[PDB]
Amino acid sequence: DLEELLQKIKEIVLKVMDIGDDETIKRAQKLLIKAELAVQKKDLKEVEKLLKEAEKVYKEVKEA
Ligand SMILES: N[C@]12C[C@H]3C[C@H](C[C@H](C3)C1)C2
Ligand SMILES: N[C@]12C[C@H]3C[C@H](C[C@H](C3)C1)C2
Repeated sequence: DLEELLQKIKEIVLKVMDIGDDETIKRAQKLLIKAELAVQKKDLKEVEKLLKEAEKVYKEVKEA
């Protein structure tokens, strides 16, 4: 499930790169790198948190 959550994070980062401004893109790219590190550490709770964070960042762009 670590890897699958990382996939969902990557999918959202792609959507942010498609519609977000460059500051939001940098925020999402840092989130992705953090998520890769958390996967490597097998820190499932952190990967779950970063997915919620990505969902929120994206929702806010999409709804602005
Ligand atoms: N302006 C930027 C373009 C691209 C995405 C992001 C980080 C780097 C590379 C600089 C913003
Ligand atoms: N692995 C990366 C994919 C993409 C380009 C670069 C910076 C970010 C976004 C993480 C390497």
